[PDB]
Parts: sequence; C-alpha cells; structure tokens
Amino acid sequence: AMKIGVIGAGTMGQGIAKAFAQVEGNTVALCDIKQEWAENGLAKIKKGYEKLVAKGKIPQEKADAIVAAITPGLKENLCADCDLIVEAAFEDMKVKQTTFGELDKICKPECIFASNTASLSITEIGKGLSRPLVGMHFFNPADRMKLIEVIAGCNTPAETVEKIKEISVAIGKNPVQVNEAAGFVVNRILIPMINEAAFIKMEGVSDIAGIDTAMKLGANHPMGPLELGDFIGLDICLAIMDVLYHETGDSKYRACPLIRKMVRGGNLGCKTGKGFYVYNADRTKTPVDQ
Amino acid sequence: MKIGVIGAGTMGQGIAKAFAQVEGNTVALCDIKQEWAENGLAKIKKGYEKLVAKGKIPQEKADAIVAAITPGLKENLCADCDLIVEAAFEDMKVKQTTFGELDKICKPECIFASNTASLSITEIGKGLSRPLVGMHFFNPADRMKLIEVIAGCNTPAETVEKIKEISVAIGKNPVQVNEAAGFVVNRILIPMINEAAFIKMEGVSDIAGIDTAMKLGANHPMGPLELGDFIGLDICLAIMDVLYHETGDSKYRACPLIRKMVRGGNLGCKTGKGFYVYNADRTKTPVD
Amino acid sequence: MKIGVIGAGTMGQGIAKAFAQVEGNTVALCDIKQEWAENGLAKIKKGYEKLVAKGKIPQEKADAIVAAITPGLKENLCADCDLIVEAAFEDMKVKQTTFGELDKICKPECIFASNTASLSITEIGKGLSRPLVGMHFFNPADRMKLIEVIAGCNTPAETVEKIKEISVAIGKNPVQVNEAAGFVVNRILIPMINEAAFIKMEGVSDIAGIDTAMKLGANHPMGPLELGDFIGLDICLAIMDVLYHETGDSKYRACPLIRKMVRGGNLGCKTGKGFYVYNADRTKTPVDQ
Amino acid sequence: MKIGVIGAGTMGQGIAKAFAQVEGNTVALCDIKQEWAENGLAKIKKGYEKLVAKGKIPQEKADAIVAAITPGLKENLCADCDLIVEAAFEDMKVKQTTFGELDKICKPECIFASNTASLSITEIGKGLSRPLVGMHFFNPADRMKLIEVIAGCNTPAETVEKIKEISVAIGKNPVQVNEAAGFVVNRILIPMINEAAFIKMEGVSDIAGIDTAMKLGANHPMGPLELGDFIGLDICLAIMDVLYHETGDSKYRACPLIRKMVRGGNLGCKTGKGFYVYNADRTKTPVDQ
Amino acid sequence: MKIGVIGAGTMGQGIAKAFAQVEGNTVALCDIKQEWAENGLAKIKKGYEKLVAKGKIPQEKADAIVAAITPGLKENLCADCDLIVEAAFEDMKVKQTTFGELDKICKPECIFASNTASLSITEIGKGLSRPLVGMHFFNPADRMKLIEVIAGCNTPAETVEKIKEISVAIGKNPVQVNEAAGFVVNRILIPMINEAAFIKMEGVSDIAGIDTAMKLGANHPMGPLELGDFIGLDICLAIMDVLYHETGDSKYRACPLIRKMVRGGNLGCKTGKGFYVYNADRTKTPVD
Amino acid sequence: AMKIGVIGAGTMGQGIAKAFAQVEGNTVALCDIKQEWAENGLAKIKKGYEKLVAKGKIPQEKADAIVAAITPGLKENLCADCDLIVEAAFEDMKVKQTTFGELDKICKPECIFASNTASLSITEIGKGLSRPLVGMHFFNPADRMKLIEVIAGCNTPAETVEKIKEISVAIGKNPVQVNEAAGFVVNRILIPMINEAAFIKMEGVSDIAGIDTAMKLGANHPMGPLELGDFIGLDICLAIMDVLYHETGDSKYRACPLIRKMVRGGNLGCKTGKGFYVYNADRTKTPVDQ
Ligand SMILES: CC(=O)CC(=O)SCCNC(=O)CCNC(=O)[C@H](O)C(C)(C)COP(=O)(O)OP(=O)(O)OC[C@H]1O[C@@H](n2cnc3c(N)ncnc32)[C@H](O)[C@@H]1OP(=O)(O)O
Ligand SMILES: CC(=O)CC(=O)SCCNC(=O)CCNC(=O)[C@H](O)C(C)(C)COP(=O)(O)OP(=O)(O)OC[C@H]1O[C@@H](n2cnc3c(N)ncnc32)[C@H](O)[C@@H]1OP(=O)(O)O
Ligand SMILES: NC(=O)c1ccc[n+]([C@@H]2O[C@H](COP(=O)([O-])OP(=O)(O)OC[C@H]3O[C@@H](n4cnc5c(N)ncnc54)[C@H](O)[C@@H]3O)[C@@H](O)[C@H]2O)c1
Ligand SMILES: NC(=O)c1ccc[n+]([C@@H]2O[C@H](COP(=O)([O-])OP(=O)(O)OC[C@H]3O[C@@H](n4cnc5c(N)ncnc54)[C@H](O)[C@@H]3O)[C@@H](O)[C@H]2O)c1
Repeated sequence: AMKIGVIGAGTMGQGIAKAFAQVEGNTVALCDIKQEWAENGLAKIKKGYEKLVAKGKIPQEKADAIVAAITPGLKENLCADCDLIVEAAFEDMKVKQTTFGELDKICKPECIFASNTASLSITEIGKGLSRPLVGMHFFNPADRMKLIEVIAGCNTPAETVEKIKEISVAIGKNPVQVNEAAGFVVNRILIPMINEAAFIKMEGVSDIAGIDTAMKLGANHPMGPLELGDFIGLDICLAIMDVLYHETGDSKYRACPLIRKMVRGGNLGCKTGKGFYVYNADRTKTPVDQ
Repeated sequence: MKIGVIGAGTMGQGIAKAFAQVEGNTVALCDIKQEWAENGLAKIKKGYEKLVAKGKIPQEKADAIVAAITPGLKENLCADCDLIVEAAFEDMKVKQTTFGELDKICKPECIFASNTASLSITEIGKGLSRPLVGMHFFNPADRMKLIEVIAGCNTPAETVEKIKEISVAIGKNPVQVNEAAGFVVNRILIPMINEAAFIKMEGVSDIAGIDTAMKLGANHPMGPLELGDFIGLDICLAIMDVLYHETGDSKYRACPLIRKMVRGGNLGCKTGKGFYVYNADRTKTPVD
Repeated sequence: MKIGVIGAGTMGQGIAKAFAQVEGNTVALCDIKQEWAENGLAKIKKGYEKLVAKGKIPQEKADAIVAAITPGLKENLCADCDLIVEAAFEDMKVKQTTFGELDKICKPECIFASNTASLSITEIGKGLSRPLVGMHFFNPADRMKLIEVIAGCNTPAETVEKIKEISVAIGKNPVQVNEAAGFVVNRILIPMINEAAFIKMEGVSDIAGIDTAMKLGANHPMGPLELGDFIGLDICLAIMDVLYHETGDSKYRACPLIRKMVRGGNLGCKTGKGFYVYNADRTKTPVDQ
Repeated sequence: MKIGVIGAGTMGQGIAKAFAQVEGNTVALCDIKQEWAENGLAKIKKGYEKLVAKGKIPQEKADAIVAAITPGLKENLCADCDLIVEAAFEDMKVKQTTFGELDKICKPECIFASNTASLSITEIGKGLSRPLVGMHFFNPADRMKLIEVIAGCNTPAETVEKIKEISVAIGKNPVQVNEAAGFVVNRILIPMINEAAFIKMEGVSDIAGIDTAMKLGANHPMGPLELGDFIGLDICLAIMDVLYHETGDSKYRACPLIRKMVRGGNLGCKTGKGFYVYNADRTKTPVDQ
Repeated sequence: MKIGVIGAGTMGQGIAKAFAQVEGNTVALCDIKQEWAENGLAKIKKGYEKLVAKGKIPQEKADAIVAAITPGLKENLCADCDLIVEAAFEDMKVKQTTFGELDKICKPECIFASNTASLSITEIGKGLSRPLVGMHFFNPADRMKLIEVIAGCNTPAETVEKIKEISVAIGKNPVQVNEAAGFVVNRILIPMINEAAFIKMEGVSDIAGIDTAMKLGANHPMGPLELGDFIGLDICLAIMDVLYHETGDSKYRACPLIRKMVRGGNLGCKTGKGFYVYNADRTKTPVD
Repeated sequence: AMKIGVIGAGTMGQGIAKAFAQVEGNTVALCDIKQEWAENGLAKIKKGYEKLVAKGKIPQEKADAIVAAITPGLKENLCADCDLIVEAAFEDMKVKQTTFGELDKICKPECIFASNTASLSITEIGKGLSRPLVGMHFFNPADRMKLIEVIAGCNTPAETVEKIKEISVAIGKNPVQVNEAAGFVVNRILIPMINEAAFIKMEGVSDIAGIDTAMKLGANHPMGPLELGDFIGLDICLAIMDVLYHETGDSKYRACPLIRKMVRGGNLGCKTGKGFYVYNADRTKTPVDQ
C-alpha cells in the first residue's frame, strides 16, 4: 500500500508512473501544470500499452490494471496524502524549486521528496525546503530498466536515502547510492564513451559502422557508441557533455565539435530520422559516411 | 594458405588456433627458443583435449588443428609463409629487428602483419623492404570475431584490403583503422575503466555500486571495475599512459588510484586482488 | 549583378570595393546609422582620392566604382539584390536578427552569404527560408585574393558552387572549407597573434622585436602584433573566445594582455592605439616605447 | 675572421654560406662522417653552380666563397676559429657532449654560439670554461636576414654584444631575446604548422586548400604545410615536444599526424616526401592527391 | 586632504575609518540612500564606543574620527574631494555609471580609485575623462597594512605614484600591481583553499587534519579550510570562477565539493556551518 | 624506553635523529652506507649544537645529553633490536627497496618500518616486504617542527598507522593521517603557492619584493612565497612541482618556466647565495629585479 505522486507527464514522467503502477498495491497521481497535459500523458501511456498488446508482449489485463492505478490531475488536488513525490518535469532550476516549494505546503509531513533530475543539483533544488530532498534517478525506459541511482545531496540525511533504497527494492529495482556529483555514475561514464567515438570519427581514425562494429564485437557491448548516441539523442548527449565540462571545469569532458555541429543542423539521431545513421522507412539504417 | 605466428605466448597461441581452425591453413608457431614454441603447442593441445572431454569439439577436428601447427624458429619455418602475424614482446627494437630478419627470410610476396596494440605500426616497419600492416586480434583470438586492421602511414591500400579478405576468410569481421593511439576499442574502453576509478577515488560511489550501475543502467556485460580487474590493472594503466604520452592531452591522465594499486601488486584476477578480492570459492568481494 | 553588403565597417567597405571594382556589378552599402553608412561611402571615396593622386588608379575608374555603391538605409535597396554579404558585428544573435529582418526585405530568389570569421554557419541560418552560405573575405577585401567558402549541414551544392563562380568572376580564388570554428585561416592566424601577445606579456621580447622577428625571420608582411592592430584587437579577442568556447580546449585561451587592451578601447588602427600608437606622420610607435 | 660551423646539414650549410659570402671570413665545416661533411661542401658547390648558370651570381664570387669553406674532420681545423656556431642534432646531451669535446679543441679565447631552435642555452653550456650564447639562424641562413641573440643566465653582455656586431657585419639584423622555450619565431611559427596539420587531420580542408589559404589569405610566402616540409618535419616535431615538455601545457601537444609521418621517414624535402611528394620535374604533389 | 568613500557597507566603513584615522583627513561616506550612509556612520560610531570601553582608544580620538566622517550622497558631498575610493556593489554597469556621474560632480584634479577585487579596473573607467586606478584595501581596512595599487591598461604612472604616496601617508604599504585576475593575494590565497578542498574531496585527509598540517607544517596562522570558512565559501567560489573565466586555464577550476556546499547554504562562519560547525560555545567541529 | 634507527645521515636524517634523541628514554642509531658518513653526520649534529650554545638558545648539558643518545654506525651492526626504523636516505626508488629488503632480515619482527620520503610511493617502496611499510614524514627542521604526516600505503594496516600516531605524540609531535597521494597535504598546497608567485613575477603582474610583501601583510603569512622558495631551495620546489605534474598528469601543476630557468642557472636560493633574492655577506637580501 503506497500512494506515489509523479510531477511531470512527459516521457520520463510516464515511465516513472508506469514503474510504480506495475507493482501491486501502488497508486500513482500523474500530475502536470495543466490538467489536459496530464490527460495527454496518461493517453500516451494507454496508447503505448495498446501497441505492446498487439505485438503480444503484454496481456491486456495487465495493461488495464496498470492504467487503472494512474490518475491524472493537479498536485494541489492529488498529492495531499502522498507517500513519495518523484518530480520529472522540465530541467529548469527555478521551475523545480517552485514545484517543491508548493509541494512542501500541500503534502503531509511523512511524504518523501525525490527528483529524477540528471543535469541539476539535488542540493540546490531543495535548499529552502522544510524536509529533505533526495535524487531518485530512473533510466529510459523506467518501467524496464532495473537501475535506480539514489542521490544524496549536501544535507540529505542517511535515513532519507535508506527509505529510497527500500522503495526501489520494493518496486523490483536495484538501488545504487551516489553522492551528488555531475553525471553521477552512469551518465559520467557512458556519455564520454559516445563523445570519444565521435572524436575518433571526426579525426578520421575509422568510419561510423566500423566504430560501432568494433565496440559491439571487441567489448561485447549491446550497441555501438554512435548507434547509442542516436538512440539516446545527440542533443541530450551534448547537454550532458557540456554539464560535465561546466561543473568540473575540466577540459577532459569537452564536447566533440562534430557532435555540436550535428545538433545545430537538427541531426539529433533517431527522433529526427538522421544522426550518425540515416533511418529509412524500410527500418534500414545507413551510416551518413555511406 | 600458410601463416607464420611469431611468439608462442597467450596471444600467439590464440592467433595460431584462429588460423589453424580453418581447413587448409598451416601455421608456424615460432619463438626465440625451440622449447618455448613446443611448449606453446603443448598448451594449445591440452586446451583442446579439455574441449573434447567437454564434448564441445570432435576429437578428430582437434587432432587436425594441432596437426596444422608446427613449432620452431622463424629462420627454419617462415621462408615460404604467405602471411606473418607477429605477437612477441612489446618492445620497439625487438619488433624492428625481428621484421628486419624476416625481411631476409620470407619470400617477397609474404605479407607482414603485427598484433601490437600500443606500439606504432608505422615505426615498426620503418626501414623494411615491404609494407607493414596491423592485424590486431582480441583474446581469445580463436573465439573473438573482431579484427582491427591498422593502416600505417605508408601502408598501401592493397595491403589493407588483402588483410580484410584474409580476416573474412577465417571468419572474422575486419574494421579498418588508421593508426592512432588506442585504435578504437582500447581508446574507448580503457578511459571508461579509468573514469570509474576516478568516481571511486572521489567518493561518488562504491566499487560494487559503480559496477552494478553500469550493467543495469547501460546494459553492459561487465562493470568497468570488474572489467579492469579482468583485463588486469597493469594493462589498463599502461594503455592510459600510452594514450596520454601519444596525444599530450590531459584528458587521458590515468587515475592515481589505479597507479597506487598497480604499485602494490593489486593487479586484479591475475594476482587475486584488485578492486575485488577473489576468494577460494567463486564469489568476489569488493575491497570497499 | 546586384549585391547587398550589410555592414559599413572596415570589411563592409572592402567587400563593397571588391564587387564594385569589377565591371557590371552594383553594391548597396548598409549599416546601423545612415550617418555611419554614409561615412562608409565617404571613407571609400576618400581612399580612392589618395590612390588617384598617387597615380595608382585612373580617376575615371574610381568614379565608376564609387558610382556603383549606393548607401541604403540598412535596406530599402537590399530588396532586389541577387546576393547578400553580411559583415555586421561578430555576435550570434546579432546575425540571426539581421538575417531574420532580411528574409522579408530581399527577393525570394537571392543568395544569403555571411562574412563571419569563426561563427557557425549552420546556426546563423536556422529559421531562414533559403540556404545560408559562408563567403569569407580577408582584410583588405579588395586586395586579398582568397575567399573561404563554408557550407552548413543544410546548404545545397548549387549555392556552394554559385558562390565559387561569383568568387572567380570578381578575380578571387575560392577555397571550400568544412564548417569548424575558425575555418582555416583564422584558426591558424589568430592564435599566432595570441601567441605573440603572450610572448610580450611574459617578457621574452618587446613589441618591436617580436614584429621584426616574424617579418625578417618568416618573411611575413606584417608582424603578428601589427596584424593584430590591423585586424582589430576586438576581432582577435572575439575569435579566440569563439575558438575556446567551441572546442572547450584551453589551448585557445585568449591572452589576458589582449583582453585588457580591448577593455580599454586600445583596438589598434581603428582607434589609433593598440600595440602601436598611430601618429599623424603615418608612423607607428610601440606602446612599450 | 675565422668561423667554425659544427654540423653539415641544411642549416650547417646555410650558416657556412652566410659567413663565407661576406668578404674576409673563413669557415670550417664539420659533421659526423667526413663523407657527410664533404657532402656538405659538395651540395654547396652544387647550388652555386645552378645560381651561376642562372646568372644570379658571378662565378668569380661563388668560387671565392667556396674557397673560404674548408671541411675539417669534425675539428683539427676548429682550433683557431674565433667563433663557433653549432648546428648539430636538436638533442640536449648531444650538444653538451659536442661543446664538451669542443672546449678542449678550440682556442682559449673563442666565442661559443649555438644555433639551437628551442633548447635551453643555459643548460647546453654548463661545465664549459667560457660563456655560451645563442645565435639562431633561419632557413635559408644565407638569405633570411634575422638572427635571434639569446643569452643564458650566466652569459655576459660582452658576448651578447659581440654576437650583435658579428651579425650586422655579415648583413643580418640581430634581435635579442630572453631565454624561453622556442624564443620568439619558433614559438610562434611551429604551432602554426602544428595547427595546420590538425586542420588536415580533422578534415576541415585538404593539404592544397590549407596552403593556398594561408598564401592567398595572409600573404605568407609558403603555406604552413609546405613550410613544415621545408623546415623538416622531424625538426617541427622536436620543437613541439620541447614546447610541451618545457611549459607542461597541453596547448603545445604535437599533432599526432606529424608524429605518424616522422615515424615513417616522411620528413619533407630532405626525404622527398612529407605533406607533399617532391618530383624530379621540380613540382610537388600533395599526398592526399 | 578630503576623501570620498562611495558605499557604506563593511568595506566602505573600513576605508572611511582608515582615512579618518589620520589627523587632517575628512571623509564623505556616501551611498545611494541617505539613511544607508547615516547607518554606516552609526555602525562606525558604535564600534568605536566598544573600543573606548575596552580601553584601547582615547575617548576624544574616537570622537574626532567620527566627527571627520560625513554621510550623504555623492552629488552633495564629493564636488571638492581630492580622492574618491569606490566600494559599492560589484557590478560593471553600476560602477561605470557611478564614475560617469562622479566625472561631472568632482573637480578635475580629483583622483578616481576603486576597491574592486574581481572587476576589471581598465573596463570600469573605460570612457571617463580622467584616469581610473585601483586602491584595493583588505578587511579590516583601518587595521590591515597592505594596499594593492592596481594599474589599469591606460592608468598613467603619475596616478599610480600618487596613490602610493597617499597609502604611506595613511600608514599603509602600497604594492604596485598591473591588472590581472586575482591581483596577487587572491590569486595565490584562494587556489590554496581550493586545493585543500580537493585534498578533502579525494579522500587524502580529513578537514581537521588538513588544517592542522598547514599551521604546524607551513607555519600558517590559519588552516585553509578554516580560512575558507572565515572568508566565506561563496566568496572563494566566486574568486575561483573569476580566475577560471579570465584566464581560460583549467588550473583554476573550482573544487566541485565547494560548489556543492555553497549550493546548500553552507558558506562558513556567516551561516554557522561550512567545513566546520560553529557551536554556541566557541568550539568548532569539523563536518567530517 | 625505545630504540630508534635512522637510515641516512644527511640533512633530514640528522634532524630526525635529533627529534627522537630530544625525548628522554630514546636512543638513536644514526646509520649510513659508510661508517665515516654517519660519523660526519653526528659531527654535523655536534657542530650545530655548539652554535646554539654560543647564541644562548640551548644549555650545553641538553646538547650533550642529546648527542650521547645518538650512535653512528651501520644498520647491520645497530638495528637488530630496533623498535622503529625511519629511513631518510637519498630519494631513489631502488636504493630504498634495497635498504628495506636488507633491514627486513636484520631487524626483529616487532620493528616498525617507516620512511621519510616525500617524492616516492610508500606503496611501491615496501612492495615485496614481509612487514608493513608506512610513511612518517617530518619537516625541516625535524627537531622543532611539530607536524608529522603519517602516510598509509595501499596495503598498510590501520594498526601500523596508529602505532606511528602514538610514537609521534610520545615525541611531542602532532600526527596527521594521510592516504598516499602525490605531495600529501603540505607540499601539495604549499609548493603550488611558490609556483603561482613565480608565474605572477614572470607575467609581470608585480615585482618580487611586492609579491612577498603582499603575502606577508595581506595573508598574515610568516614568509613571502618567493622568500620561502629560496629558503626551501628552488631545485626542491621544481622537483615537487614536476612530481605533482607527472603523478596526476594534470597541467594544473605545471612548473613555472622562470623557476626551471633559475635552477638551470644554479640560482637555487639561499644555499647558492642567489635565487629570487641575492644574499650578501652583510645579511642583506635584495630582489634580483632590484
Ligand atoms: C626551425 C628553426 O629553428 C628556425 C627556422 O628556420 S623557422 C623557418 C624560417 N624560414 C622560413 O620561414 C622561410 C619561409 N619561406 C620564405 O621565406 C620564402 O618562401 C622563400 C624566401 C624561401 C621563397 O623562396 P624564393 O623567394 O623563391 O627564394 P629567394 O632566394 O628569396 O628568391 C628566388 C631567387 O633566388 C635569387 N637569388 C639571387 N641570388 C641568390 C643567392 N645568392 N642565393 C639564393 N638565391 C639567390 C634568384 O633571383 C631567384 O629568383 P628568380 O628565379 O625569379 O630569378
Ligand atoms: C579576421 C578575419 O575574419 C579574416 C582576416 O581578415 S585575417 C587577416 C587577413 N589579412 C592579412 O593577413 C593582411 C596581412 N598583411 C598583408 O598582406 C600586407 O601587409 C599588405 C598587403 C597589407 C601590405 O600592405 P601593402 O603591400 O603596402 O598594400 P598593397 O595595396 O598590397 O601595396 C601597396 C600599394 O597599394 C598599390 N595599389 C595599386 N592599386 C591599388 C588599389 N586599387 N588599392 C589599393 N592599393 C593599390 C599601390 O601600388 C601601393 O604601393 P606603392 O605605394 O609602393 O606604390
Ligand atoms: N580584420 C577584420 O575586420 C575581419 C576580417 C574579415 C571578417 N571579419 C568579420 O566581418 C565582420 C565585420 O568586421 P569589421 O571589421 O567591419 O568590424 P568593425 O569593428 O569595424 O564594425 C563592424 C561594422 O558593422 C556595424 N554593425 C554592427 N552590427 C550591425 C548590424 N546588426 N547591422 C548592420 N551593421 C552592423 C558596425 O556598426 C560596424 O560599422 C565580423 O563578423 C568580423 O568577424 C572582420
Ligand atoms: N629548418 C631547420 O632545419 C632549422 C632551422 C634553424 C635551426 N634548427 C636547428 O639547427 C640544427 C640542425 O638543423 P638541420 O637542418 O641541419 O637538421 P638535419 O636533419 O638536416 O641534420 C643535422 C646535421 O647535423 C649532423 N649532426 C648530428 N649530430 C651531430 C654532431 N654531434 N656533431 C656534428 N654533426 C652532427 C647531422 O648528421 C646532420 O648532418 C638543429 O639544432 C635545429 O633545431 C634547424
């Protein structure tokens, strides 16, 4: 028995709502700024489940049971008796401090405040609050990836972190404790990978398909780093690289200019149909270097 | 086709098996001492009997592979070789004189390839009478499917192409690489291990946590700290130092934590202790 | 052909001359203040007078090229031009806004070219209706024979080629260059100037010594410190900053001596004081005396 | 005056010419192998023959300067010289040893000067009995008018001045420079070449484009890639490495494309292949074709 | 001599006392609001009565210092000032327009000086009709003896010399500085505090241990982590960021540990918690 | 009651021997490679004490009592029943591993092995030993500076560190625990100070006397950083800067070229009569920039 409020109905908010709603005994309030926005979020969840049912990867009952646990609305209306708040709204500092400032008055004292941010400081978001703010970082798709990075801020008490650890185990995830630093663990290791592969291509060491083939066969990775950058989104990789660079001040994390040029041109990868690979209707992908 | 493998260590053994695996290939497994070459084939042979007993290879096929491998010295076995793959000790002068001697022994049409990962292909074959190309295998070479074909500064495109064709003939996937420090895999893979150590060093997370996050968050087969322990932390340290000295870029500075562990003999699996202690059972315990 | 030059500074003037000195071209000069745009065609008439007096130009030729330059009001005239060359301030949102207010004013079929020194061609032309290409001139634009032709990711070959033909049609040599911070010349030339300032700041030599060393040792036409003053030290600083921010590499960090000089208005020739003081006798004097 | 040149490569030859082409001087050329030292005076006689045939030199003048260059055996002749100019391999212990074996051979009162490109003047001359001064020539030494005069911490003014007088006495322009890695010209010029290689390696432009850009855009006499081949790419690499190690600043990290070319013997003009291939037709061809 | 001090905060108060301490000087303590200037003098006055009660100053001398200080607005009090020392809010546009207004108010021979530590002296007085020089005091200005005289790009040597003479006239030791980020003291002192935080962050030692080692090993009066807490970690962070952005050199990258503490409001003494917790007694406890 | 063996009779070895011999109940075996070398070491200790007696800063009895506790000789002869070994010989890796390899056979099992190194790895020195190797770092002059940095290597057990902590407190010093990293704590902070001051001078920001005056009055430091570099020895500052740079690979610790040029010229500071200041017979020092 647990009531979970997810603030933000975009991609990540939908996946987090699904992650909690999969576990029996959990109810999710999927909130956003405008009521229609949260309705579109749940409709996008409903539309996604109808596809998995057609492809025979989920029973219709389970999809219906999951959807019936998610209620769209406003945090003023649905988050009073919540036990956990996981915010997953737009990555803007002021918006996050405003959301949690309002939630501090709406929610009961026992409610735990968590944020799914990846680019902003857990410490700075929850500065003026009356209760701890902790990082609960999921990975796309949140309902299937089993990792959760638990982020301890400068003033987050150890009990707050432990509670998030139990909640993660209860929903069938594997919590990993991270003391707040740019990129945490996964992003800090994974995104410089893609960056290095781009440097390799830009410097003419090898070609795109070669670079990806080498990392798949030589390191037994599931995807090549350039394939992965297209899938993750090159605009997101560029932002992570720049955040790592600005937080540390270390030229080690300087972004590859080839990546910066591609983002400027709108070649963001899978979501625009073209990145390091061109994605064609026949489900064929070809490297832009032919 | 007849191949000469120079160096009967672990890598040379794997390369010999990779070529002898394919019907119609003969391999000359050479070293500086005849006994070493015969010991290399003995290690190759006994490894195949464990495979036969495990029922994972016909007894006659294993007998055929071993029969296709001849041990000895390069002066005696490499005159009519079609391809030479060097996999001896990683020293520039050792490799240079080895290929200067092979330059006089081998017939003109014989191709000279090297398995080096850290030394410059271009510098290896600087003053030779024929091109030098890189044919970088991955351990275990008989099982791993990737072959990095390293083009030197003066390697003709025809030599690169023939190595590509040989790679597919033995069932591998060649990827052309213009010579640079760390090639492709090592340039991307080892700084990853280096980054994870930095994360540990700076107190961001714990060893087991770091490794857990990479397999469950990035879908990797092994965590980077386990991987560094498996590769061996002395190898990782040496690769980082090569990348640093070849580029002059502080981006590749090795994590001082790793350098401290290498100095204490904590190299990983090969010594039983790295980021993990490897107990007599099968479990491994992080030194955290 | 009708050409519209956006900007009336040292380079807007030279680009105008570069087109007007070739027969059958007509140029529309533009700036912020009409007074400054009129100061443009004024400083052009002024320089051709000295050249005619020195016998280097026939007065008939000079009067003919000055008759092909018509100072618009920032536009009104920039409406029928077959080619646009902007030479405004090296700031990003400045060039978007300008090209933004320009996609309306000019004719539907008309080529848009930017004379930017190091900025992204792709980002400058984003919301535009037509391609945006880089056409980089070099000070002095009427004399230097090189044109760098830079294409964005979304720049067709028909526009890159048309720029190449227009370049040879006015007696220039176009070299195509892929999009990167500083392209070729500026990426090489400006850190050279930056290095020269570092050498002065660390006291390895004085201003005079550094410039005669590079002139008498590398056969360079101007010392790197004169060339800094000639280009405009504000321009050099802006290019180093773009280099540093685009690559993230401290290799391109601007020399603090130049940043101090730009903060004081010691920009070089265009303010009479940079690394040299420019006296009315037509002589220059190093500020370190 | 009697002058002893230590080294018979491209610069030992040019420094010899620079002194011998001025009346009343006599030069002693030296190298490792007498065959190589004799190859020195041979390649000098060879070049003056082509100049005389081209009418650029009177044969009487050329024969007079070739008569002032006497190839010693690495010394025997370097004993009465009033000035030593070493132009040996740019390695530190190489120059100590050479100047070490030289403090005996030469006369007690005789000036020791090094033509080093970037190495510490102070460290080169440490155990010596006399001061050690830097006298830096520039390829081609008989034509380039600049001489960099570099003093160590323990170098008196009488020696720095005597070098300044000898410089003007042979028609050169001496500029004094404080001791630092690369002095002035090389610190500015070689990273310029290094940058040009980075631009090629990252595919911004091809070899031809880069060199015509700097020639037609900055009025440079040679493109930075030709100049790399002309200087010797081994020399450029050594200078970048000295720069990187002396400052510890990754700003001066040598371009990996140059290090790859030097490892292959593609040194430029002196091996017929660098960034260009040098054909017998007297034409050069970019290796990227 | 008559001095105008612009800004009645802590620094402006100290500079006013430093000049009014010396017999024959009058000071105009100005701000943007008349009440603020009067509150600055009130803080100056009450600080002197605690000194009289402590027996560390004659009652009449303290009465004379306070009497030499007049509060108000610069338009009313600064027309006949001989020297202007600005110590208001550190914003480029604020300081620029302040000196543009003073350019019209003050008599031509009046010298314009600024106490800024992070903003460019050269840029402050860019378009003025008279030179702008830096006169950087150290808190408490009436007690600390060092004065950094900052020469701008266009500051004449005569203006630098007159500030040197004024500094010795009021009993200080002027040190000429050609404008660069961090001048001398801040350029050396703050990266030291930054380094100690890096040492803590990387697990090399503990806070108390770090601070103990610096006073007992280097004979310093305060440990760097205590010093950062005393200076205030927001000030240290801002100085590191200025040094980084002005030089573009990664050598001055601020320690991410400090940036995390500043984000949590743990600024040091001014908030009661930094690297040390400052208890109600007098002891301080490291957050280790 | 404690027997202490000090290996190395140079400057640091003498000061360490004096540090232990000052405390009642301690006996010091001051060893070196050649017997005459250790005799010269004790003679230098004796000669130094005769000067302090003349200047009236120590009683002759105390000097005599301290000297009577120090015995010169060879480690093969004097270190069998030692309770602590503090090596302070020349900073060369192989020499240190050889010394401790030999001492492992000579000394009783209870003997603690310590090294006063500042530039070399505690972990690497004691790699193949049969007992722990720990860092016990003193500061010149060791008999008066109260700080001791206790250096834990990769395999140093916590009890070894604690024993060194007690020994330091027993001899009236203040131990600080340091986990092995280049420069430890003090050198890593202090030497970049001097380096930065040299950069300030080289870049023409201020003059030598100004830089030192500013740090003395502005930061309340006892010595200016350039004064301090001359006193410490510029050759030593250059070596520390280079060790920090090579261990980390971080351009942040790159040595100032002005310092490198001065070391090449023999201007090492106080010990050569000239560094950033010229030291004249009349005890007057003048900055080399006049
Ligand atoms: C690395 C370090 O440590 C220091 C260094 O060296 S850094 C590099 C320094 N050197 C440079 O930078 C060189 C840069 N490049 C240049 O300056 C120019 O490209 C260049 C001067 C070499 C151009 O070559 P050039 O002008 O054709 O040679 P130059 O001799 O000046 O002129 C050609 C003429 O030689 C003339 N000539 C007359 N007398 C001559 C003589 N005694 N010797 C040689 N040439 C003579 C001829 O007239 C010929 O011209 P024509 O064929 O048209 O009649
Ligand atoms: C920052 C960016 O984005 C890109 C950039 O701009 S980077 C910088 C690029 N620009 C450069 O590098 C310039 C470098 N410097 C140089 O090339 C040379 O110093 C220089 C060409 C400017 C030298 O000046 P110069 O040679 O005296 O001017 P130049 O016109 O070529 O020759 C002088 C002659 O003008 C001649 N002349 C004849 N017709 C002329 C005409 N229509 N216009 C101008 N000059 C004419 C005259 O004959 C005069 O010579 P005399 O007085 O002896 O008779
Ligand atoms: N040596 C050089 O000057 C160098 C050479 C080639 C190209 N670059 C680039 O050319 C462009 C201009 O160079 P410059 O020498 O004329 O600089 P400049 O300092 O002389 O002034 C630029 C001119 O453009 C005007 N301007 C600014 N914003 C404008 C706008 N929005 N619309 C119209 N006019 C505007 C300015 O008032 C000024 O007249 C820059 O992008 C520069 O990076 C200049
Ligand atoms: N473009 C240039 O070549 C450039 C220009 C000016 C100065 N620099 C410096 O001049 C010196 C030589 O330049 P280079 O062009 O002749 O190089 P190079 O490659 O042409 O050969 C140098 C010559 O000196 C010989 N040599 C090497 N060691 C010697 C020794 N111990 N004693 C006598 N001879 C020895 C070599 O055999 C060779 O003949 C170097 O220090 C270089 O840094 C060269």
